[PDB]
Amino acid sequence: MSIKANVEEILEDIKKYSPYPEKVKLVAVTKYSSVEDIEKFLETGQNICGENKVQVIKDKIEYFKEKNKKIKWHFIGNLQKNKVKYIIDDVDLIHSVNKLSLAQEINKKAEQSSKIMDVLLEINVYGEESKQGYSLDELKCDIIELQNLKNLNIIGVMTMAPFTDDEKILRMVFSELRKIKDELNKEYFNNNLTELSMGMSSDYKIALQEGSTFIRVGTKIFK
Repeated sequence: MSIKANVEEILEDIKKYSPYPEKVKLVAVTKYSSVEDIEKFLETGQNICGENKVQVIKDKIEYFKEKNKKIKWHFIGNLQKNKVKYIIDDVDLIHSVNKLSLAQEINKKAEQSSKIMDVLLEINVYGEESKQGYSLDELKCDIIELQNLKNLNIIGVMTMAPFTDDEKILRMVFSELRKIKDELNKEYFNNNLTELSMGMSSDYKIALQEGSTFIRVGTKIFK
């Protein structure tokens, strides 16, 4: 296998399936990859790397600083409020803002570092009892408090569909998140929401067709 060839194939899929290929970013999911394999990914010409554990990304960030390698770090896992301090200075995008108290902690830490953190709002579109994302009603209730957090830059929304082969269910999930973004863009964000983070290795071609701008692909790149 060839990491370069795998990345190349995904970029071809982006051109083939996205309604707007120029907006789509590949997020390499590096949560199970050694720093040697990540370095191999960087050598493809891509450098967006997504991790889901705070301790793991913390140590990888320090490693690639010392190796003087340029990486756009995305945090795509569950973020505990008291762990925000460990990533606030080095992560470029937090995908998983699922509640107001977390957004408020991110805002407070960003302000202390004199920066604005880009975030996505995580929305539980399919209604799974392993709930972490927003319901739509909860988000609507939070919206103005959220928009007043001046050291957050809310640029989009995120979901994770359950694993399934049913293409109809996947399209329903992905299209529902797109509809939510479009609605939020009319009613509250004045079109400032530009991103849709959805889709992983087994379903990203569907997610691309439904308008995904961040596909979080692990196995298809590295395995």
